[PDB]
Amino acid sequence: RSEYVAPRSVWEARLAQVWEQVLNVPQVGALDDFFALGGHSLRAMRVLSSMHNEYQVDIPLRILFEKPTIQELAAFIEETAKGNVFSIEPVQKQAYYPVSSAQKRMYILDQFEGVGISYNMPSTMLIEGKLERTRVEAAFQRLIARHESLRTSFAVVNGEPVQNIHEDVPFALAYSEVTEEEARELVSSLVQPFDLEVAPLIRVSLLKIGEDRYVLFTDMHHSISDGVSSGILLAEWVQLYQGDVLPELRIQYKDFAVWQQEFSQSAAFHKQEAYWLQTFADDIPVLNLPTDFTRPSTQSFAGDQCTIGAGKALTEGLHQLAQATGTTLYMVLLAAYNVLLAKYAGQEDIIVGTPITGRSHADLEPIVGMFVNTLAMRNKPQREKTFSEFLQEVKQNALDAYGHQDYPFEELVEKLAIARDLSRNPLFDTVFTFQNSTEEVMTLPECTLAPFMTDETGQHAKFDLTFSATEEREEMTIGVEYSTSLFTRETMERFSRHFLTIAASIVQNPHIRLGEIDML
Ligand code: NA
Repeated sequence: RSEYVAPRSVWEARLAQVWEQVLNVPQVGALDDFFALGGHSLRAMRVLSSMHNEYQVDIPLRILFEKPTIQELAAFIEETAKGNVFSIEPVQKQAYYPVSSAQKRMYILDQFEGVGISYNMPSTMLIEGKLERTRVEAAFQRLIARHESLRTSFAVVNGEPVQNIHEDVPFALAYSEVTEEEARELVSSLVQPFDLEVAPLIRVSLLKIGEDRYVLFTDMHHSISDGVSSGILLAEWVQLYQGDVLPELRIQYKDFAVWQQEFSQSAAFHKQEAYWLQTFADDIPVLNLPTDFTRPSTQSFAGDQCTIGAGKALTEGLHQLAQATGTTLYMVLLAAYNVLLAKYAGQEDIIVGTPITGRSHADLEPIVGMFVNTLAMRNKPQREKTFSEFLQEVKQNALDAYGHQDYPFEELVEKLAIARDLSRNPLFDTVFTFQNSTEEVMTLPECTLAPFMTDETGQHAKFDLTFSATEEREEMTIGVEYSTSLFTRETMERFSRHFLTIAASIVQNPHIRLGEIDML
């Protein structure tokens, strides 16, 4: 046995799963060698067959011999377009391009459902320093030229929303001089709907609030961006303002969108789908959290947030527990979150929404566009299970989920029919996320950048609650954004403390049985 390294990519996960089945060996990791694990020619051919059947990827036998470890063979698949239906390559020029599944839903909701400013992505930044307004504008103009998503409009062609990519588009920086307090009210009123027929779907206001003090207001439509894209846009704006040259983009959003449409007709897509249909084939559980107030008959989006630090000692213990069990910190926390919900809800079958970046290939990482996907993660925190074995179930289901991530959540919801309810969300009523901090000031040559308004969107709650773990450098912090119509601050602060008690207990003794975990 090689040292265990847990799968780090979608292809490492997919391959490892296949090797485990074919070889009948558990816990195959990135450094494991097929032939060291006991495979020979017969079972190598079975691995090739299995990857063809499950993923429509044709791996020559010669390559398995040449690249006998999970990490090498995964790298080969990532770098190979031939006989790989998952490969995203530059597409032939066309008058219009299909929208992605996520774009299609946003378009339809925006146009037929009347979704106001719900798909806006506003941000504000306090800039203290010299700052040249014309250079601000010029950097955005370059960004718009660079990123096709910022030159994309939408039209309906043959009954489908489609992407209309524009050569060049008009853009001007909106400049104003206001009081700081006036800026605070403006920043809210400046959030306004976008006409989806008109590129660019980004707008910028620069507000001079003093001498060397500015607020930069930026907004864009979620159909052409996401959280990761906003980070890219910010970083590249700062670089472009300094006059830096940015690296060329091999692949664009329309390439991904065309691929997704082609992929939808493949045997591989049917297998991606089949996993999810099987997973939710039986009785789909509805989370029964105790609420302080009666659940409204229509969904309420009013939200609030609370945050608490886990402490250095516990954060370190959780890291070591992940290390010790062959899991990620993400998995340990998700596992702990499932037991938290199980105890509050008095249930042993629970679905938690887990957002993923959707950027499962190197080429997708630098693209500005809508990639974020959600996986409905189902687990069964039964009282008799040890946390250790439950955590392994969470790991296994996570890896399986990541291996079948190329099925749009939009398709799953429609394909499963409905057990819907307007007072709650499809498949899951809570979301779990885990992040690694991010800088309060990244700075410019003559300026300093920082937040202006209280940041993020914690006042709006799409789900009953969203549980967020953030590794802040000196500790992991636990954030809960919750529906004001359902929970008091007191209840949610206690909910958070109970998570930390569960976390402490499982670090103390990972083999404790779920029912024996004294949460209080
Ligand atoms: Na697996």
